Amino acid sequence: SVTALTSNVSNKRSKPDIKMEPSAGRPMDYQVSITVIEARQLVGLNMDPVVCVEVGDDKKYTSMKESTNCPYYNEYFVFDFHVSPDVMFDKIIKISVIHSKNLLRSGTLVGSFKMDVGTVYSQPEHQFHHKWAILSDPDDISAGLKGYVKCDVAVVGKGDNIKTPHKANETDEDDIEGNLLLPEGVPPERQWARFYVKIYRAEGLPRMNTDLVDPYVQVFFAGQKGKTSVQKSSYEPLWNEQVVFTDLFPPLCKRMKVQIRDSDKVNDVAIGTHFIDLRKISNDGDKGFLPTLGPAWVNMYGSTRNYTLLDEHQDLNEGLGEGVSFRARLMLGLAVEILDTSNPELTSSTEVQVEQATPVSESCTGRMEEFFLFGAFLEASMIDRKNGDKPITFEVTIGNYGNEVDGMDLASVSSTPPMRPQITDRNYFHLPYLERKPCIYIKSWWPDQRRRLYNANIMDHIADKLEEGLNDVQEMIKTEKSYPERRLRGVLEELSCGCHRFLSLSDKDQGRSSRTRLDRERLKSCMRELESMGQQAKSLRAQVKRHTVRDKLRSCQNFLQKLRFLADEPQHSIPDVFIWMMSNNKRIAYARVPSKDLLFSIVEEELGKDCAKVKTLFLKLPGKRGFGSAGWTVQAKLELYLWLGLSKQRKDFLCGLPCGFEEVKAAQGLGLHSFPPISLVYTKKQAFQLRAHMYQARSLFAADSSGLSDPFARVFFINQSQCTEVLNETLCPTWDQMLVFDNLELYGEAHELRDDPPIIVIEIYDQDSMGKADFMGRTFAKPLVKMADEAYCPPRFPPQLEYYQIYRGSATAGDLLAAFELLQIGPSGKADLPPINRGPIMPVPVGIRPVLSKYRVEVLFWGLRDLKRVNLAQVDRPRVDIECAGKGVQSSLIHNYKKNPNFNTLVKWFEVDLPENELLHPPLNIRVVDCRAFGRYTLVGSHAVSSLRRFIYRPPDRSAPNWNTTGEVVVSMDESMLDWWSKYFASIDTMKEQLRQHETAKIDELKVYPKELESEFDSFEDWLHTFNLLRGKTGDDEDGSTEEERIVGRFKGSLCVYKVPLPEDVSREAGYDPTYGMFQGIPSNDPINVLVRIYVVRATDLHPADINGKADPYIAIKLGKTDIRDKENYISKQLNPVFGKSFDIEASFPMESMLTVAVYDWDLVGTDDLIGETKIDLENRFYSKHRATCGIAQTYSIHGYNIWRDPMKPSQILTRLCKEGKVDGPHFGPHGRVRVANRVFTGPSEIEDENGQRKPTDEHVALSALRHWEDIPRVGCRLVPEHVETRPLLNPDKPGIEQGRLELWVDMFPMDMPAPGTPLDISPRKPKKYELRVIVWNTDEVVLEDDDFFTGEKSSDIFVRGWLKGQQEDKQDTDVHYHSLTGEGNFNWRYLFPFDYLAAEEKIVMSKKESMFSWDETEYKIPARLTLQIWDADHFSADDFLGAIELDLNRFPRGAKTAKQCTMEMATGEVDVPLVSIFKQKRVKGWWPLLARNENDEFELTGKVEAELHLLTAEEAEKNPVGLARNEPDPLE
Ligand SMILES: CCCCCC(=O)OC[C@H](COP(=O)(O)OC[C@H](N)C(=O)O)OC(=O)CCCCC
Ligand SMILES: CCCCCC(=O)OC[C@H](COP(=O)(O)OC[C@H](N)C(=O)O)OC(=O)CCCCC
Ligand SMILES: [Ca+2]
Ligand SMILES: [Ca+2]
Ligand SMILES: [Ca+2]
Ligand SMILES: [Ca+2]
Ligand SMILES: [Ca+2]
Ligand SMILES: [Ca+2]
Ligand SMILES: [Ca+2]
Ligand SMILES: [Ca+2]
Ligand SMILES: [Ca+2]
Repeated sequence: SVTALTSNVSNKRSKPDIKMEPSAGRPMDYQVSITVIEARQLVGLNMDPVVCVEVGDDKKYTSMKESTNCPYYNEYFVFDFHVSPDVMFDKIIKISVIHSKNLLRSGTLVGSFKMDVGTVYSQPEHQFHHKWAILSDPDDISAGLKGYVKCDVAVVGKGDNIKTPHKANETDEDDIEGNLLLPEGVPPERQWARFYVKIYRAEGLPRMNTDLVDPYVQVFFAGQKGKTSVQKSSYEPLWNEQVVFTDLFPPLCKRMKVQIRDSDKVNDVAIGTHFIDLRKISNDGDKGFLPTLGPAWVNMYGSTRNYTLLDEHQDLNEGLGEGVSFRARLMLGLAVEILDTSNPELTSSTEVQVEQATPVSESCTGRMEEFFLFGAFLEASMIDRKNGDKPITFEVTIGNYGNEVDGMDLASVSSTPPMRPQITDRNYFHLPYLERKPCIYIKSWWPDQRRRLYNANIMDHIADKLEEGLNDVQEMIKTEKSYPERRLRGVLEELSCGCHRFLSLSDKDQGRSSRTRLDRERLKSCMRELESMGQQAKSLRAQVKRHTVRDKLRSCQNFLQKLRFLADEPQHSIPDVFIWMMSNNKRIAYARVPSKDLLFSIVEEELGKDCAKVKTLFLKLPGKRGFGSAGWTVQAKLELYLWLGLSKQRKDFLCGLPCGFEEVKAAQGLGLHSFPPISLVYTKKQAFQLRAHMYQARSLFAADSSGLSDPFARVFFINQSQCTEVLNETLCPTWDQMLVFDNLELYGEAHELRDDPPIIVIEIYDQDSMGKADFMGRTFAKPLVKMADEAYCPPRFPPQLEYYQIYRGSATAGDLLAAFELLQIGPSGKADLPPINRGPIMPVPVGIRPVLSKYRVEVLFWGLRDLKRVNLAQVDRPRVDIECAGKGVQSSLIHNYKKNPNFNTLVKWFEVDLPENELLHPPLNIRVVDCRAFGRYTLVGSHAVSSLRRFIYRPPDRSAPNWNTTGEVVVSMDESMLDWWSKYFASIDTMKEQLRQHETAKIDELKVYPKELESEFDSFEDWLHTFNLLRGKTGDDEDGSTEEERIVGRFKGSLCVYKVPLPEDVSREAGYDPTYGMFQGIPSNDPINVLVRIYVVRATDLHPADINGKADPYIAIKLGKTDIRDKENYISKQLNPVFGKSFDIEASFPMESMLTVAVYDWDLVGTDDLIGETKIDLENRFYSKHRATCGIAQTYSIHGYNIWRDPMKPSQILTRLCKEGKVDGPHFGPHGRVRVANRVFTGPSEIEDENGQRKPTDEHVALSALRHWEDIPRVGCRLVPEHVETRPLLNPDKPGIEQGRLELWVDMFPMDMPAPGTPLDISPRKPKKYELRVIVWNTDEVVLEDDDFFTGEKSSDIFVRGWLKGQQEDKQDTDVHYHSLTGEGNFNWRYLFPFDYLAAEEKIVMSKKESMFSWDETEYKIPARLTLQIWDADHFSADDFLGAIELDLNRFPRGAKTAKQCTMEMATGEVDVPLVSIFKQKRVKGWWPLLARNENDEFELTGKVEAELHLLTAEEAEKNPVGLARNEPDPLE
């Protein structure tokens, strides 16, 4: 485990990853789900808290809780967005607590918590679970903690899969400080800090008014904003003004948007936008540093600088996409000063100040040095013909230098001379440069910050080597080359060598005084991080082995993304080089090359990856026009030589070009050797011949309404194009055509031509009837070059066919099995070339085409399910035509699809020559057609089995010890208040424990699956497979209808592919009979009635479908003809419903087998909205060898909560499984044992019924045999247990985002068997009725609120206010103890609080209307908390709140014996007071403190109350009745 390969093994370098659609600016469906659970320790006096949840500009509110500092909400909010990831992660999640909000007055804020979406998305599962948001006053740095809000915050994108923890009972003493809502590394106490965004000056602004500009800089940070003054009429404005924000440190909103804007009274418009990432300019920990930046320049990009009345690329000026032109450069700085909040010498205001910053000079950013940029357009081809045949120039700009139309000694030549295009084909032009390549040269002046670009070049060189190595490892894993773990160890060796090389290279020029603080701190951080990366790579090299390569590759992806993170320099020096295509002086398409990629250095690692090299550029349409249908066509394709560096370093600026050219220079440059040329005239040229072996394609795009295409491939090389033949009605053509590009001319002897060949562009096109063609995708290739002196010999020659990944923009559009070679025509002519062996169409020659071996494909035709309407007519006589590689077989004609969609001949077969390499196997096509009369066959649908590797038969490994089947192996094994919810909650807790164990017994259990049941049992495809038939054109990833709409049916069956010379012992061990073949043990195809019983347990995190933020869910189940819609049993205003339902549907299997369980929002007016649905496909479950009909329980009992559901007893199931599998057994001897095959099981021999007396039985040991059925030697299989699966709910209207989790399970019982009993009572628990009697005896030391108007003595009119469920449903007041001069009150007043209680959830259940106008009663679950308050009664004003205590009825402090022993420490955060539950001790008498918050925001003792809590049931309360207050029965004094 030491040896390694340090060279590329596969041909991944010949398969470029060029894409025309970047991820920048692409909108994507996002969803932020925030579940406000509760709040604690809120700061206020008699507050009615409402939690306001804002994400971005959208805001939602919880319900109002009356008079509590520890409220409980359990309310679910969903915020939906369709924005780009950079916009979405910059949105500010603000969880606030307000009070006194009504229809006209905004609420008074208690505290707020700020964090952005990107901090939530950087979590391990893109979420926080059960974490407490630290509330702080956002308008006061001297204010303390304002409370905590326990909440879940989750962010999901389109296609994200999140393991959400299940909603168990929350009956635990949760820790607030150990579970805060902070990312890891952020301290629990966050100081206040000031963010000085110093803005000095700007340069090179474009035209904005018509013609001047009046710029200012607006800075956005963490939801705050502030702007500088307006510098009127200035292209080079000077502010010297700092925008000072005041915010918590470290900030959880980690990006800052600096944006130059133009002042205008008509419309305020953005000029340019740069985002300062605070991650890249700071580090955390003891070795970290505060966020610092500058004083250094920053380059902003956006739309084109020409003025228009309206700008369709205005979003580029807002930073919402990739900038297509240089807008301005802004000299910028940032400093963070941590404030001392305990010092009253500074103001405590948090408002954004705009002050005068200290001015710094232009020399602080570095001395200006002359930079020389040179370009040479060697090739221009693949120009879009929709631009017209007008003359085409290429204008190169860098900053404003070279922009002679919109921007603002040697004279710079920035544009090529105009050249009229010539036709390549019907879609593309090319410019005929030939021997005369046009050239550009631009003089520019930038500050000398080349050290930053050199360090970024070294880091990106290490990242490029690592990325090429990981792509090599991934590719030769995919193509199954030998020893992938040897290459990855060499990749880690190269990574550690590069990381060690960076430490020796980046220490140069540290003595320069022009370095900023960010330069020094980031150099130290990069040195430390790359040293740790090198040591981690050397440690990970020892862990790379044969079986662990595929996850150390994922670990190396973390090193790759960390290198890409560290390589981005935040202080820009030189703006990016833009290359624009122009015709009729109109900007058409652009490319953007970073200037660090073109920068020249003596050191090889500091050299840019594109400096002194011919770079293949693909110009794209600016802004949104580069995506979608407009960006499909190649706008242009350039082979552009580029060099950038100092003008003192331009001695070797022509060294990377191909040799053999004469420099033709300008008229002022005659006689000067150092003058750059305006053109190159090549005299040397090399003849070449390209062979494009277009053999095959697969999985291609469907561009016709039948779901197929007519593909042909057009191959582009230099300025030439050739086409393959059109193959009709296929998505996997076998073109088998070699395209010979004869007498190609490569101008000049290109350096390293064998290592960097010119790129080949291949475009697939669907031929249509009227001569037009639909774009089907594009792949790229690099030919494997033969020189004239080379021999056409192995191992390099002839080239092997490889799969090239085709892209329809960003989506994958199949693979192209092809090989490309570029053979040089030598001095002897074409006789040195290999010989070339359908008319003029040439086949792929022998040695490149795959060697074929004979196979047999046996097809099981099981049935056809859910065939939709073809055209408008119903399918009635379907037939399945299956074709692979030109051969095939056709199924028996289904003479009537309605009565039985089954095939008379179960298995057919055909023989077909397939390649010896199983990776080169062509896909097999299933094609269902409706056989009408007179030969009028119409296409119903088509499925493409892309890989036959799943269906390839190989003989089983009978040398495994499981098959040995010899030698005996012995395997051994109130209270009546339990229900199904007991075992369900036990299984939920157990599943939580196994999830904790995988990350790092008195109650019998089932198996709770966090996913579907299909996810744990290989989708029940052990013998029967599903093939979704498709029709219609494929939809795009944006504005498409996706694959699920195109499904027009399902074909049921299997495939079995093997080499047709089978050995006779292989065929006999497979049991080949002539009636079926390889498909043995196939069950009966006859129709059978099946009782389907769907138990719906609950749903969690349902998407809101009403205007109040909630929904009214009910269960609608569709199965065959049966369409149950349970609208009468909807649960009102609940997003986490507990259904507890069971539905019985008698379905005719295997026809009515597609089960759809859906959740619908009931609406009083209009149609009921769909929340989500899931498809279960019960046919695969019913016919599986896993026995997914009825789940098998852990232990057997015939009564109670653990009752055996199945009408077949475990002995009958064991007998059936032994009979079907031909296993000798079951052999019951005595009742405590059974022998099945070579294994003997033992267990208990007696069962107990409801009376509890014993009875001998065999069912325990039979169930023990069924639980260990996987260990059976011959036909052993893991049986499906009794389970609750969690199926996600999907909406076609909002695709890709799961918006519900429906927990259920399905039981199936054949009706020819004995019927099952009644369904299980999984209905939710009825709450036990109780009554809490709180006798308020006295009060002591209550504060005196009133003051005497005439004599000044203090007094208080004390009365006690108590409630259990709420102020509007359980409020009871004692009579007023008037005129208390010492705080003593005498009440002897009894409260009565009847309430319904769930013991497991510890929640009071109450049914009440949400409002006065609400249609129905809503079930609410609140914590059982008794609130006792003291008040002062006023005759001519409102009563005054004095103090309160909130006693949680499970965790309240024990009351003191006297009033003197009562202190504040009973109710505050001290742990020294023991806790007492009223549900256990049943009577508590004592004294309790009453607390109120003063204006210093601490708690104070405002009184004490003597109380006697006494909990009974309703049955105990009825047999011992008492009256309210002091009334009979049991009167009080
Ligand atoms: C005039 C008062 C307007 C008040 C605001 C408004 O538009 O209310 C729509 C209401 C409620 O409809 P939903 O709950 O489905 O809307 C919620 C939505 N599905 C969502 O999830 O966003 O519908 C009607 O009034 C009847 C319409 C059809 C009548 C045939
Ligand atoms: C058909 C005759 C009129 C029937 C009017 C009626 O009852 O409308 C229903 C709603 C209240 O009922 P729900 O919110 O439960 O809606 C039910 C369920 N959650 C749903 O989604 O629809 O009425 C208002 O909002 C009126 C507020 C007026 C304030 C002044
Ligand atoms: Ca203006
Ligand atoms: Ca078409
Ligand atoms: Ca077509
Ligand atoms: Ca609705
Ligand atoms: Ca509704
Ligand atoms: Ca509706
Ligand atoms: Ca008063
Ligand atoms: Ca009073
Ligand atoms: Ca008052």
